[PDB]
Amino acid sequence: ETYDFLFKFLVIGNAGTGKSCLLHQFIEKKFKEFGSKIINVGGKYVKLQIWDTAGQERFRSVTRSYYRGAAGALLVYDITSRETYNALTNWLTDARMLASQNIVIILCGNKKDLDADREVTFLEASRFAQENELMFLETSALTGENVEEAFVQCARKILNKIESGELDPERMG
Ligand SMILES: Nc1nc2c(ncn2[C@@H]2O[C@H](COP(=O)(O)OP(=O)(O)O)[C@@H](O)[C@H]2O)c(=O)[nH]1
Repeated sequence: ETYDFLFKFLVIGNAGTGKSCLLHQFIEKKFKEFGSKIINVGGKYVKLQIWDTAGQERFRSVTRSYYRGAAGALLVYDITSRETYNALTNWLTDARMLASQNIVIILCGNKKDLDADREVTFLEASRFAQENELMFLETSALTGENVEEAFVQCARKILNKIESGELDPERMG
């Protein structure tokens, strides 16, 4: 009720990486495109308005009108598909070009439950994240692991940047 901020989030990344299932897990706490949820972050209630690009990756969603105004984005790859990890630089560039240069991004390496099929290590991706000014978590939309955490860390960093005067909360974000 007493929600104090409203942030537009994107969920972006290659087709097949689990973007739809991540949102269903976050909102409904089940495995299984728009969603909204209010979370409490350090005593502030934040409404998230989540634009999930599932099924619209090959080009429909990759536009100024869709990205515009997003304060945060979950950039999703699949730990079992190296190509989806190689595509991150493309998606990072998209997000910065089409939303803004200061969009807050969290890298999500999804399907961590598929340990036997892993093609991208945690350590390599963590190093990449550190190099590209990115938060990073591995997630499983299947089990729920780190799903809530991904949205919450993204929201917390946005609030931190509002506090630091790096982000204008009435601007894009
Ligand atoms: N085992 C496992 N499978 C997943 C996970 N997330 C998504 N999937 C599967 O990956 C495929 C694509 O997921 P989906 O959410 O439709 O991908 P999208 O195209 O990015 O929306 C489907 O077969 C899902 O069942 C996960 O965390 N673990």
